Amino acid sequence: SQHPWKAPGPNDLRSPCPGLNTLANHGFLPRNGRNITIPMIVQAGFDGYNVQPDILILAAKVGLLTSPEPDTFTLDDLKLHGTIEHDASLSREDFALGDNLHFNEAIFNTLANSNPGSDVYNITSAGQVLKDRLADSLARNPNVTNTGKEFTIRTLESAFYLSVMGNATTGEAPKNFVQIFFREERLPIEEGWKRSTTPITSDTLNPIAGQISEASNWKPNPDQCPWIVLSPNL
Amino acid sequence: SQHPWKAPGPNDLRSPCPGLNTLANHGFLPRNGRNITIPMIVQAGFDGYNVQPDILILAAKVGLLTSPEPDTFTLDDLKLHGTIEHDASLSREDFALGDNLHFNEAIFNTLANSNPGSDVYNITSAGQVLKDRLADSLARNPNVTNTGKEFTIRTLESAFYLSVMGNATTGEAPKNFVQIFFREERLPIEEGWKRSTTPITSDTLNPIAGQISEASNWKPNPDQCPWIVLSPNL
Ligand code: HEM
Ligand code: HEM
Ligand SMILES: *[C@@H]1O[C@H](CO)[C@@H](O[C@@H]2O[C@H](CO)[C@@H](O)[C@H](O)[C@H]2NC(C)=O)[C@H](O)[C@H]1NC(C)=O
Ligand SMILES: *[C@@H]1O[C@H](CO)[C@@H](O[C@@H]2O[C@H](CO)[C@@H](O)[C@H](O)[C@H]2NC(C)=O)[C@H](O)[C@H]1NC(C)=O
Ligand SMILES: *[C@@H]1O[C@H](CO)[C@@H](O)[C@H](O)[C@H]1NC(C)=O
Ligand SMILES: *[C@@H]1O[C@H](CO)[C@@H](O)[C@H](O)[C@H]1NC(C)=O
Ligand SMILES: [Mg+2]
Ligand SMILES: [Mg+2]
Repeated sequence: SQHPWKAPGPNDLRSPCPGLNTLANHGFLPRNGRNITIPMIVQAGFDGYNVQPDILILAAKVGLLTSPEPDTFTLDDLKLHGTIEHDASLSREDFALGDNLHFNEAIFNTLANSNPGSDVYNITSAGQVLKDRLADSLARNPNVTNTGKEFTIRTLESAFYLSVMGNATTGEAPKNFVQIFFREERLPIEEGWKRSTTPITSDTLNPIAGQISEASNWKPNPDQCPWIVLSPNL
Repeated sequence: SQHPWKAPGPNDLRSPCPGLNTLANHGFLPRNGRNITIPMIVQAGFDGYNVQPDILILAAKVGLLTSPEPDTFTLDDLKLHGTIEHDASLSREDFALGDNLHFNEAIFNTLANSNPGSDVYNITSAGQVLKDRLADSLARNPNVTNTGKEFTIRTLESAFYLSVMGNATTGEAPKNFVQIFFREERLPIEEGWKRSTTPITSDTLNPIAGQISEASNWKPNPDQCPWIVLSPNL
């Protein structure tokens, strides 16, 4: 109740990440999306979601590469293509095709309509979505980057939405909570969402991501070396 | 005079980097080599050497990957092979062959004896040293990693010793200052070394590194993708 949802205003920077954006929209991260340090990310992920430090620390260290500042980033910086941001997102367009930053319903339609006839999204549907989103990028984006780096991140992001909106042990999440999370970047509190009472860790997320990977029918582009883009000055 | 040299004691952690180690040995960085943040690196490089932030910030952000902590590293963490630490060092052995952390005179002999008959090391001699050190690694290390990432770093490190011990405009450095720097990880103050009165920046270092690269007779291993090792837990 000390962390109400408020829509970002024009000064309030946001990322391509529903996880961080929802934390900002509740004031777990700064509402203005600016001046974010690694400890702020670690604290916010714990307080909002019961996500534990190891995975947040690595992501946040990589995220600092997107920023010219010594030890902060803004949420907008994290759009930098090829650092973390990648093609075949669940809810954003590819950088070469359109807007890699903002929620897009037409892209999200695939995830929205997944697991038809169930009340949850689960590992199986999440892998089908990864398969279909990458096939779309390969069909329409001549510049798609699809290495083990991007695929690993995509499996972890799908494990994240299942775990933070759902059950972090089983990887099942109520569809309506996932929809609100992406579309509104809001914690669905009035709708009955509760913060996980089990810690969400690398040991809970990695097995879910691995099972999603096995359900994705994936292969890498064989000619592309994985890379983390190291600065936005290129 | 408020930054005297003191040898590290057993609790005082050090890196594979003469630049950072010399800063610690003078107390510009903590003498114990522990609890180092990005702003500490930026401040220490400015105060000791007149090195400016951009290049320090990127290096320090990458250095955080070597540490399990949220926003610090120790100097010892920076030994992690394949993050920054690389084969064909000027003064350390390759990880697969021996000690990748401590100064080794037998390795340093090549740099020491370079530019025979001159009172300086310069771009030409620095490129000859890169050539000979990589040839040694290729001859003796079956596991050598030699991509554009490592070669770029090696050219910048050589530009660094020339610039901080010498003239940051020309890339010429008095031999005796460079020798003390590596062998003692000390600023050669009694010997006449003065901090650069011109700022050392990416715009001064990059042209030196580029000329060193052109004098190195380099080629990459064609089968190796450049990579930054992302954690020491692997
Ligand atoms: C706190 C827990 C987090 C959760 C639950 C979370 C969740 C997600 C999800 C589900 C996506 C995929 C969005 C899509 O494909 O449309 C995503 C993307 C992203 N996240 Fe996170 N995230 C979290 C933390 C972080 C952190 C710590 C960073 C970096 C500091 C980060 C940076 C990103 C970026 C840059 C993307 C865009 C990747 C892309 O789709 O192209 N996230 N996140
Ligand atoms: C402050 C200015 C700096 C100078 C003058 C400097 C100088 C050097 C030099 C000359 C080497 C090569 C040593 C050798 O090959 O034997 C080196 C290596 C290294 N430096 Fe720096 N450095 C500086 C800053 C940094 C920073 C900011 C980091 C990271 C936080 C860093 C991390 C390293 C590492 C890990 C190595 C080992 C690479 C290797 O030889 O395998 N240095 N440095
Ligand atoms: C994800 O949810 C789907 C839908 O409920 C599961 O697929 C069903 O599995 C049951 C039991 O095997 C079958 O009787 C149904 O016919 C399946 N339905 C459809 C529509 O495919 C799927 O098993 C779930 N995945 C996981 C990992 O729990
Ligand atoms: C680095 O120093 C060497 C040694 O002084 C320079 O090579 C000399 O260059 C002069 C002028 O061209 C010649 O007369 C000498 O015979 C060269 N000496 C040797 C021993 O090679 C070299 O030019 C310098 N490099 C740079 C970039 O300044
Ligand atoms: C999550 O699923 C696990 C495994 O089935 C179950 O034991 C636990 O009760 C579930 N969590 C909640 C809050 O229902
Ligand atoms: C460094 O070299 C430049 C270019 O020759 C010269 O102008 C400058 O005086 C030198 N610096 C010092 C401190 O001698
Ligand atoms: Mg994307
Ligand atoms: Mg080395």
